[PDB]
Amino acid sequence: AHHWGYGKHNGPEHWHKDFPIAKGERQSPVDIDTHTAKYDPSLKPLSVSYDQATSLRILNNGHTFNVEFDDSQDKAVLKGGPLDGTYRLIQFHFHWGSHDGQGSEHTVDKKKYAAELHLVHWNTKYGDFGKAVQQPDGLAVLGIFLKVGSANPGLQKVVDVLDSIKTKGKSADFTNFDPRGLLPESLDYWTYPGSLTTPPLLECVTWIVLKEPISVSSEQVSKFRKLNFNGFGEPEEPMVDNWRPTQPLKNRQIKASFKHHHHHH
Ligand SMILES: [Zn+2]
Repeated sequence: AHHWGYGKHNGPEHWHKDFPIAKGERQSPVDIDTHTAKYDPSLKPLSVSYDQATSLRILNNGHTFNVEFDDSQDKAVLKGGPLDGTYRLIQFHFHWGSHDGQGSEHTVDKKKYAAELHLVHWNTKYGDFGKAVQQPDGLAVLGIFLKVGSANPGLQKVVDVLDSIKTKGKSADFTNFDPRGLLPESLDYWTYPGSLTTPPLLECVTWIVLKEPISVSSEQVSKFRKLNFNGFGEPEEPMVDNWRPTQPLKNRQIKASFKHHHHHH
């Protein structure tokens, strides 16, 4: 069984014992130092085509909630940017804090956001997600920060169903959710090679982290915190602070698709 979680006894500092790649050379998340994450003019615009996305289900898996998609065809796909080929959307999930001052996995010049959205996509050349996660170019994860402010209409359908999946293992039908409602205006981004941010921590991810956050109301993020890590019939453990701290960049380069205000050129 899995021991790992986010507590003091089983959290990120313990993960390397079962998953020694936790101390690897390409671990995520990372701090994005915007001065050293240089503009790369060879980076193409991202193509996020979600108009035909087909959501299926929403699930509390004991460490986040996932919205799952039908990935049997090239409907919802990510391409362009740093990517070679076509990556199919399989699910999205969030990381959030116990309070509005923390929650994101990536940081920008050490700044944390209240939450972070991960849209997970796999490379169609590999046939399915399980095959893709075994390869360095297998996954592309689009990371989007959530900044507390005005309520986000694009998030409300998700928040409204969370009361039906309060405990680990619970799921609910969740059709016709349009993930276009979770995208900011700008598709400017940073990109680097990294890992899954939960066990098994495989170094199979091209990370694409958007510059522009999307909004979330304080009330909306509070509803994330009403979920529980525990299963039905166990003492309640609120699902909060389900984020891994930032990991050493080591020899990697973060590239920017745009000129940041910290770049003279
Ligand atoms: Zn994640």
